[PDB]
Amino acid sequence: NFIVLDKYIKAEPTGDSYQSESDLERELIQDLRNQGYEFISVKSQSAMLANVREQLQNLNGVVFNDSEWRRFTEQYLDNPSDGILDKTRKIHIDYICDFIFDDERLENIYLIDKKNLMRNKVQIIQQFNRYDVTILVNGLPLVQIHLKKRGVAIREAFNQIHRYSKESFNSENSLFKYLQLFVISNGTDTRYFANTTKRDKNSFDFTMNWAKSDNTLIKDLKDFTATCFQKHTLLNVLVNYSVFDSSQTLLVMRPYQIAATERILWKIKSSFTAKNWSKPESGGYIWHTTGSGKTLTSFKAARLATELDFIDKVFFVVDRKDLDYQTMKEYQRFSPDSVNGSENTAGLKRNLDKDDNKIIVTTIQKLNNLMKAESDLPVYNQQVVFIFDECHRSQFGEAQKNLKKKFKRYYQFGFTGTPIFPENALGSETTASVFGRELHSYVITDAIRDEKVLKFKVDYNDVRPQFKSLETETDEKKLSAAENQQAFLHPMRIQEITQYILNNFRQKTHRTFPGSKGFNAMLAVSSVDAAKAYYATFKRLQEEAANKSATYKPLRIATIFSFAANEEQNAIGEISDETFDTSAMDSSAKEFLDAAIREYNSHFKTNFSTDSNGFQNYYRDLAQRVKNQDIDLLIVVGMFLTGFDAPTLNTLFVDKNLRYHGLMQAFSRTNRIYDATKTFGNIVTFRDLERSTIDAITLFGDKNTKNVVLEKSYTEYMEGFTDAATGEAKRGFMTVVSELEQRFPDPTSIESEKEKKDFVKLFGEYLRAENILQNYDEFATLKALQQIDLSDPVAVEKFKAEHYVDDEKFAELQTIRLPADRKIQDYRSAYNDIRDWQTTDWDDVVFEVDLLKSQEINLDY
Amino acid sequence: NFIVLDKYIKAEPTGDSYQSESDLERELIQDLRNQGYEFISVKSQSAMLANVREQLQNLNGVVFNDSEWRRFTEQYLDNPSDGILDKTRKIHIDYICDFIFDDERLENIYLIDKKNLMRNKVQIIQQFENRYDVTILVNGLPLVQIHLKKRGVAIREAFNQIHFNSENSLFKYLQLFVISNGTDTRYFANTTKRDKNSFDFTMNWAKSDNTLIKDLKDFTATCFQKHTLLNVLVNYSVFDSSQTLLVMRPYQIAATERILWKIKSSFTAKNWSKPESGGYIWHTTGSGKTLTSFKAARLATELDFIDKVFFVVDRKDLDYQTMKEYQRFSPDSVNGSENTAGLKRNLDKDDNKIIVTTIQKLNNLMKAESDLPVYNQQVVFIFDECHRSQFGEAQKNLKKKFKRYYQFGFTGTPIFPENALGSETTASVFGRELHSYVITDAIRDEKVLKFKVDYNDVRPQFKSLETETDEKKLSAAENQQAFLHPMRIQEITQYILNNFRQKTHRTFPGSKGFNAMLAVSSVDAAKAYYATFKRLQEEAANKSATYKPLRIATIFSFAANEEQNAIGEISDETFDTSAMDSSAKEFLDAAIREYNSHFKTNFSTDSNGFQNYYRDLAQRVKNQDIDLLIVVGMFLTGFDAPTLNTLFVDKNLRYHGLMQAFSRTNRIYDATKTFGNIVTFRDLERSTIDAITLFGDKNTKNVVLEKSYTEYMEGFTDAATGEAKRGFMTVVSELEQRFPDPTSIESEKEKKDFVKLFGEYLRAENILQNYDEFATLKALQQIDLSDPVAVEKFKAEHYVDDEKFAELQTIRLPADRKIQDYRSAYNDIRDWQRRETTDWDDVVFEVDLLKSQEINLDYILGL
Ligand SMILES: Nc1ncnc2c1ncn2[C@@H]1O[C@H](COP(=O)(O)OP(=O)(O)OP(=O)(O)O)[C@@H](O)[C@H]1O
Ligand SMILES: Nc1ncnc2c1ncn2[C@@H]1O[C@H](COP(=O)(O)OP(=O)(O)OP(=O)(O)O)[C@@H](O)[C@H]1O
Ligand SMILES: [Mg+2]
Ligand SMILES: [Mg+2]
Repeated sequence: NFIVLDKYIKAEPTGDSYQSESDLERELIQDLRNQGYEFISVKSQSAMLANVREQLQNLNGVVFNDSEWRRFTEQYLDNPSDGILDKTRKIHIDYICDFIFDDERLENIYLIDKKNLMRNKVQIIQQFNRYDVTILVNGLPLVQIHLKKRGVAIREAFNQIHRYSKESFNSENSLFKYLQLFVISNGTDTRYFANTTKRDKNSFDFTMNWAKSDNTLIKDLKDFTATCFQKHTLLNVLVNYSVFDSSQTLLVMRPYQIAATERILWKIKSSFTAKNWSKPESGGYIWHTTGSGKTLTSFKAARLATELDFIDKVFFVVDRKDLDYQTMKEYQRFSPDSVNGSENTAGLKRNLDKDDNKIIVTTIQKLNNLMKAESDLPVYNQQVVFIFDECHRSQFGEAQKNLKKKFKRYYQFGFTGTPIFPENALGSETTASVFGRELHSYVITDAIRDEKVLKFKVDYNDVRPQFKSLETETDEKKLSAAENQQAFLHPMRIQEITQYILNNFRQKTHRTFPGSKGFNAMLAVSSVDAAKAYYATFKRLQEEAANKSATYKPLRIATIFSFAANEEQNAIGEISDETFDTSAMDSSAKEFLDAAIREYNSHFKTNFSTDSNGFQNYYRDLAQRVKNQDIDLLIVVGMFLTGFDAPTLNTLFVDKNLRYHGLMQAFSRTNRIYDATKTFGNIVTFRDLERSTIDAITLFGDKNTKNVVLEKSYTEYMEGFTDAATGEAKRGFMTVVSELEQRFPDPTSIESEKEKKDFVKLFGEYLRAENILQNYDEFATLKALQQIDLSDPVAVEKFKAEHYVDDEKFAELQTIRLPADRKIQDYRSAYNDIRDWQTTDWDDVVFEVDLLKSQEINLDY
Repeated sequence: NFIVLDKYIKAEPTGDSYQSESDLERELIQDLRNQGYEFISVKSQSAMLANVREQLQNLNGVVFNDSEWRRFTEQYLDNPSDGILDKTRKIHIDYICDFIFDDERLENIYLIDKKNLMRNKVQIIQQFENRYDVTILVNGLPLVQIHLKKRGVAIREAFNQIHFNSENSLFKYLQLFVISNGTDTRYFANTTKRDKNSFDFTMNWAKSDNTLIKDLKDFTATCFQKHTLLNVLVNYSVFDSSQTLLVMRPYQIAATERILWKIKSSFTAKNWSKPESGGYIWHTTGSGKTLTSFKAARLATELDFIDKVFFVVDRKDLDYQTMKEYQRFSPDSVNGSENTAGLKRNLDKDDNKIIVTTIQKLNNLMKAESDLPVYNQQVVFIFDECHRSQFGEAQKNLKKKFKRYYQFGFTGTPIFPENALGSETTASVFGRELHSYVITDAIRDEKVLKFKVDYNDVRPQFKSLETETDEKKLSAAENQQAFLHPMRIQEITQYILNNFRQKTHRTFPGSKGFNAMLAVSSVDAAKAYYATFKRLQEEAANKSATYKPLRIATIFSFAANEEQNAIGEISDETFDTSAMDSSAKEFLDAAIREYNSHFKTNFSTDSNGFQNYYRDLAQRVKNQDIDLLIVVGMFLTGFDAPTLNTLFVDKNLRYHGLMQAFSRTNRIYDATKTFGNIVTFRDLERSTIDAITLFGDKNTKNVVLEKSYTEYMEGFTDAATGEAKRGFMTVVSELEQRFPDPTSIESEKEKKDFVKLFGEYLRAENILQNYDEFATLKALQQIDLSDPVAVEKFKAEHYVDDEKFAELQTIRLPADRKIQDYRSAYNDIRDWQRRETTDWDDVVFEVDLLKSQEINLDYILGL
């Protein structure tokens, strides 16, 4: 019974008023009642607890006495020391209470029946100005629906609730700590999101629309109720399509993630019933674009496949190059000490012999090595499921041959963001030929439309005339031959590239505002020699800057690299796999790496050795420190470029010849959504990759996909353009600056309620434009210009050579009239003065909360 | 192959200087080498770790690479964040490291082989970097450390010399300490628990007849035999739920191995289900029966041929610590209820042999069930003092239903023919006495304290009732006209309130002291007393804003009557509060609500509520949150509270019940707790002597009972040790004559002589604090230069006439300031002695008594 519908006929409105919260509330309660949700009147936690007692007793076939009920309540159901995370843990992991009754007998008390989902009781209650419907599961408040007036903007509604994170609890409301899901609606638009204490997942960007399997949205509250709020749909979303990970983050899956998972599950059942196993028609493949949640989804799909009573083993297979701190932490819980960068199979052989267990997490490298050496494994004759998460190739081809030869009853599935088509299978087997049919898809154009993945701002930094010919070279033989100190690794090119990165790092990563946290960056390079050259030049130029200024704030730079198997004899599209056996590297490489590791150790007070165990532990710690921004810039060759998840990484500096799938995978390191401060990922290249970018985008889309994936120009954001995909006109920053000065020249004078509303709407566009434009070198150069003031013999230029601007460009730039930095702060404080205060409609008005919050709070020193 | 020897031929000296630490060291290293201990030279932890690597590799048949060894070291062997407790936990519980090698293979790395003890490597080392110490290494781990002192040095002063430290972190693994001077050799556990760190907890090695092995050479030839030491470290050491390491005493080890041998014997000879299959242990009250029997039970589970081991306790003996311990082995099944659900469930648990239950629950189970698979299994029963009531019935069904069994009993007061009371004798039930450790032996060994027993004859109006011996009359006098008369209760309560602090050593400024219990005749008495305490304490708070009230609590339930007659056995109280009369239940709820308000607890009136109240109460009496606990028959037979020193008695205790109740005060603590005070308001002098004599002989009373006031004031000769003990007044006179004050103590010989004399002053005054006569004398040293209000207050409060008051004024005691002068001078000599002619060898300072009289900064800060 698919819960992400193939087809759905839109419901028709009742001729009754549908404008106020009460109107939305009445129809919500009515449709839910029509859909099997008993409406009950509760006006206290005492009445809520009495109802929980009835449901839990009913569900478990037990009757508590008052003493036993009070004891269950205080020790398991509503412990006063329990927070939201404890309740999430109780719903998703510890949902069974081993309860000892007064007669000393043991009873297993379930909060939810997860095997027979429809056995659970579902009820609805209403608020006891804050119009809310709550869905109760066995009396527990698991879903809360916020209803707002039709005119109110859903983003401001959501912002008003997250305004103050002072979510305090008491003995009269502590049952609400059990909430798993929130739904915010205004009638026309309806968005859902997880109840999580993790502020890094609490922005509007993580709110989701319900949808159909073709990924078309279900925005209308009435249609949302008729689909998402069906008992069978909601209970599956809460119990099976919600993840509570090792970091104690609750994640509710998006419709596309649910659509792919149930279609894989259905296909295993189908192929088993029809005895049609061990064929490409037994499994299938999923095309979910890079960064859309493939690693989240496939692992959950694997875990749900273990629940199929007829299945014996479920292999969840990842490429070791995609491993990072968070995924390694997660896999450690299921397959201890067996998912790492080594070639060892001992862990895999041990996990396979574990009884009362079906999940096997391993790498494609370890699975290949096992199938090579072993031929008498009992697993080969068992009913086995394979879930491959982006297992690229190199090792996958060999792995497929032994798999088809040794495994007798299997269903294999693959998840990929960049499939192998014939047009890029000139030295590989296609996704379709390996796996069979495309079970579900969620393409980059769908992800961008949904704001579930960010766009790319891609630019070649053409500011080195001496080296342009090398940097614009298209011949493969010439590019590989130019990997030396006379060509690409020339001290002056490396000094020029590094000096640009040091001067523009803070601009690119939004660290320019004083109290602003900002983002961090990565630098992907051509070779181990390039990695060496850059790390050295960064250290040199940074040591030089610390001498010339005691006010200098250095950046924490790190590097990691190993030996690439096919660096000489390969292609150009696939990023070369690096071994975890450091003893394969040349003496100077190993020497340089140890020197960098010792500097890392001294700074972070760590003791990572040079050996295999040492490097593996260094890889893990490095991944975590780049993700939490302990490291400002990570220098890499081919590592942390295909699976590394870092939502606060926004800039990728590139001095490498990236092509097709490798280009998409690498650029996508910056594509994670965060909040309004992260508008897109910056791609700054020192080799011309404009053609390679368009070729890569077009391969996993069409001729138009580049207009959606790539960000617009500086002139366009300064003067205005019309988005082709949305059909709407976006006002240019200069148009907004002009209107701000004409309509509101105010020294503090402001005006009426109509002017205040008009200003908030205007300055909101300003903040959104200024923040988007921070990512533009042209805008940075323009903003830097507003600083000088001199007369007769004194200090001049410097700006020209640092911004690579001639005397002609510098002449016209002075004519550009921008508002004074104090007037912007006057507008920023005038805007903040209208923060809340408590005619003219303030309904459709949205404040830039995330963009504002980049203020000057407790940075003091 | 017993490690507590039935016979041992004393070794002869080598005839070589045996006087200095070096002499003792050479012979120790030599005898240990002769006994299979390889002597190795180690001068650093690096050399110590290299040796650990060799031993652990050898033992486990594995070879670490340097990366794997550094990883094992940092993550399991020598974690920098690990303390002594972590290492104790690793030796006794987590001794197997599930190690993942660089090739991803799993290996179970053992620190010790516990199944094949003799496979372990034993080595000896001596102090690296003047200190004299021999360390015994087990698989390279320093588990035993021997402190060697020269022959003249007093072992108590040598113990007072050494025991947080810091590094050479491998030494955090030490389990046992041995302190010797050649002549005397004592061992003790390495524990971070200061309440178990006094000299009182150091032990001598011994033979199964409990005769001591004091000589270091004989100690080495017995305790330090590889097979003996390794068993002591691995099998005869307890690391409990409170993370306290306890090394068993020889008698506890002797009883346990004799029970274990007997199970093997009877099994091999197919001679099960007979009294000749098991046996019984006579270990006096408070000697460690609950520690020993439970360990004996757990070691019996290691017998591959045994299927189930029942460790059976009386619910009456349960307290916070034992309940906490049993919860780990038999969750939610060892409590005061009648329920068998927990027991049935623990019995059905696979990969488990230990069953902890109560005699009440086991009886109820055997009554209702007859088709249990356990009845046909090879089963061991260890009964820890199951106060024979439900036991008789339990024995009937046991012999009937269990087909292959070995039953053992542990008791401090056995059932002899002279005290059968309807119940069959210990010998007829269990068979032969496998081991014994009598009160005489415990007192001699200072493993149990003596009793100071006295009838407070200060109520002439009520004496005839209080001295009545007729059973019918005593039971009839349980009313408001006789025993529960408001005046008698006011008089008894007023005495307790006025003398509580004196009895419990809370008088000196800054002293923690002890707490007390009041055992009463009936629920009506409990009510009367709790009410009078509240009344008299509310009256005192009004009459003074300087009044410091006492935390008083009470607990009681319903018993029965003359069920199986007796006044000797303490009547069992049910945990079913619904059986109580309305007024009792009413009063108890009122007291529980007052308790709840004070301690911020929420114990309800129901069964679950009362059970939780019992548990919390036990912990608060043990940690002294409660100053006085008022009881009828609860916490009188098994409650362990080493800081409880006084038992006020307004109850007719006889024989086993008298011994069991008085023993609540018998736990050893330190030098400040010389004996347990028994203050009775009913004459129990004959009952006391009758009870002592029943579990000893006609002379046992001279050992168990403390001497009189006059004797401690003027001197007496200890019959048991043949030694003359100087009286407090003789010492006071010698102090004034031989040391007028801070001049004379100028020479090295005068200092030594003053330390020996003042030591005795501190010891005698602390013994004498427990005497009403001495308290009255000390109280007189303020009173007046005319104030008839105070003179009359003194006389009435100390129940002193005009004649006694006349002579008491002639007693010339030293000035309070002069005592303080002697006390600071004494500390200055101790301070100067640690900083280092006359010989200071045999000199012992009163460290524990000095520390209680220090008046530290964590007290003077009072505003
Ligand atoms: N359902 C969801 N709810 C909330 N956050 C989500 C959801 N799906 C994905 N995310 C978050 O989005 C980020 C990207 O997800 P993930 O790493 O699984 O992507 P991916 O498609 O496998 O990426 P790549 O192609 O780089 O390997 C993660 O931080 C993840 O936790
Ligand atoms: N080997 C030992 N080392 C240290 N302390 C010990 C040892 N044996 C007993 N003790 C301590 O002595 C005290 C009395 O022990 P325990 O309660 O087991 O005595 P018992 O014989 O069962 O007494 P009772 O007759 O009152 O039931 C406890 O605090 C216990 O921890
Ligand atoms: Mg991924
Ligand atoms: Mg006991």
